[PDB]
Amino acid sequence: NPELVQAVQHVVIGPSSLIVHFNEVIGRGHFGCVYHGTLLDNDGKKIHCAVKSLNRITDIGEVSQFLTEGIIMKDFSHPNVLSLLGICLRSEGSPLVVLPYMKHGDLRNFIRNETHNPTVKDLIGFGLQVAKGMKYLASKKFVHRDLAARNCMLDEKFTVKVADFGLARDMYDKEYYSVHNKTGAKLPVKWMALESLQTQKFTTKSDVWSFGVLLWELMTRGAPPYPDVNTFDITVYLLQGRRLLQPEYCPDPLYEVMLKCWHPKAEMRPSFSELVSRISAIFSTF
Ligand SMILES: Cc1ccc(Cl)c2c1NC(=O)/C2=N\NC(=O)[C@@H](C)c1ccc(O)cc1
Repeated sequence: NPELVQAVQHVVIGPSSLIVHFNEVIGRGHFGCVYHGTLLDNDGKKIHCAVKSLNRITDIGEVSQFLTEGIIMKDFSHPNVLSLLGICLRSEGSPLVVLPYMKHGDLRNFIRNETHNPTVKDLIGFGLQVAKGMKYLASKKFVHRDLAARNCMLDEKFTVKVADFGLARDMYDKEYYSVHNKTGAKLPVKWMALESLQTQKFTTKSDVWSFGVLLWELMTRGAPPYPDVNTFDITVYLLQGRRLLQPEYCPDPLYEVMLKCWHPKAEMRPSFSELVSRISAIFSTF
């Protein structure tokens, strides 16, 4: 599709401007791995970046669909949303997606790291950053569909970026994706809103549900949600009105925010704008 080529054409990176270190794997996805790279800017300067391979996507129809769904991220710009540096097209291999290097890695491993020992205040602050990132995406009518602590990254300044979307979308920790759902594909069922598990539909309001789970992850420092609930049972567990329990170090007002995020009626759940307001107030009491 020439319209797609055109869009891709806006962000193309020449092969001679990119050095990929294929022996330095940052992470592994289903479409390909992420590698350390260096991008040479027009000024000739060296920029450390992350290079996402899509080489496991060999079918031209699949490559086209993936690029089509993801290319819009080139129009996004917000401090709490992962940006796209560009796309390297080549004679052999699927396109390479080039992104800013995130020096501190994914949020979940960061808070699980026992030497870090983030405080309640630190954790709420990260959650606030995610809420602002999602408020921006939501304002662009963009539904993430896989929001979770594992899928947010931290840059050198400890700014949290919502990642794993658009051209950067993949499954980066397979342990938390199950085919026990209506679509039969690997999905993050324990982050999914009840109505998404039932109807297979995703909206900004189901992103709000996932954000609620992400908040729970933050306050438990990266504990796995519903560890004693089988993937077979997650739908009925929720239908019964049951929810994740309040974390020991989660303040009562923040747990109320979580519960609001998991209201059975999607329209009754807060917007991300509301969430930024409420969480900001809570944060500032610290
Ligand atoms: C749990 C986990 C393990 C490994 C990897 Cl690679 C990732 C996650 N979770 C992610 O979201 C993710 N990667 N997500 C991304 O957007 C990719 C494109 C990316 C990776 C490293 C960068 O410095 C910059 C961007």
